Amino acid sequence: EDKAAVERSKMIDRNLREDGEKAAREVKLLLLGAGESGKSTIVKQMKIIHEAGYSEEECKQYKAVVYSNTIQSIIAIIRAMGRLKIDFGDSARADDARQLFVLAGAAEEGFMTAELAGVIKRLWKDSGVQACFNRSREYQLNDSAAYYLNDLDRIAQPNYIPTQQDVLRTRVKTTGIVETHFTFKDLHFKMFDVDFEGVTAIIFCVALSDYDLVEEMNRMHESMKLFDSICNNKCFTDTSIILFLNKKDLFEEKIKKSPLTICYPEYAGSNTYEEAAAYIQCQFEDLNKRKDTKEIYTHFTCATDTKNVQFVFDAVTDVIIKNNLKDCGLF
Ligand SMILES: Nc1nc2c(ncn2[C@@H]2O[C@H](COP(=O)(O)OP(=O)(O)O)[C@@H](O)[C@H]2O)c(=O)[nH]1
Ligand SMILES: [Cl-]
Ligand SMILES: [Cl-]
Ligand SMILES: [Cl-]
Repeated sequence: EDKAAVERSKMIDRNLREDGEKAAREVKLLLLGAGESGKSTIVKQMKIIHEAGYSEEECKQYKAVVYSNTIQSIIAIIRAMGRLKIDFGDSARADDARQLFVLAGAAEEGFMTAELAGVIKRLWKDSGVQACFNRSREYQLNDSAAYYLNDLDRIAQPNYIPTQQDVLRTRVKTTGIVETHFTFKDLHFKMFDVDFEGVTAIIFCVALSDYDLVEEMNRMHESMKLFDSICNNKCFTDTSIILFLNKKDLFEEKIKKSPLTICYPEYAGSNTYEEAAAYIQCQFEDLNKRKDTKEIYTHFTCATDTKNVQFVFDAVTDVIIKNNLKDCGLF
């Protein structure tokens, strides 16, 4: 954005400070959205992209988290089979299912051995297990279940070291409000992941692939309600409201087989990625009560995709530079 460079070059407030050219222009960014919408993943991406990121030794720290998530995923599927009354493809997998629970049951924390890897591999290749997997909207299953289970052989190797993508795919139970700092285009970002005064911008995350998920309340509806409060809150009048319609990769896969009408019974468009995503975007943007005063800046994201997040965050920063710089202090 040549317009961004020009816009920021119009500022003169550094001149009022003795060492103004060395001062830090600060941007305060609130990262919001329902649980599992992708907030932590965006935080990790900011570290990877703008701060070098996740070194091998750092990645190693996530090994047992990867194991934990993998064990949780397969157990979720196996348990759901009993509830949905889905039989194993090969009755022999029943012994493996039992063994899964024996091994997870006796251990202290996530782990992986050859024996466990074999049990999980055989379960995951079984046709009943796959049929239950494909009905995951009917229970609660980690988004990254397939990612880890399909790569089990690599993850189970004795000298396994998690990759960045392995780390980005983890589900980690975070609580409270976490602040991270990073500098990009010479802006000093202060990012708060809320699981606020002077907020320059809000990035609001939505899991697109929640549309067909729940117990007796639709997860997308809840995200809408939450965006509604936020977008029209008086405190955020001058705040740039950025909307990340996230998990577009998972959404693209689901929409082929699971109709949007599950979420919006009135939807009468085609069940294609293009029409259904557009419709969701319109549903969210329509919650904006001040359409003549405030614009929503919407992006379709895959938060685990570093190149996608770098591209999007670049566009978001140019919007901030063009609209909000005058409200950003020097420190
Ligand atoms: N496939 C896919 N997985 C994602 C995406 N965004 C987040 N995830 C995964 O979804 C899970 C929940 O994301 P997380 O960042 O922890 O959500 P948070 O509760 O808002 O902090 C994690 O396992 C992430 O790796 C996405 O765009 N695509
Ligand atoms: Cl069973
Ligand atoms: Cl072993
Ligand atoms: Cl991209």
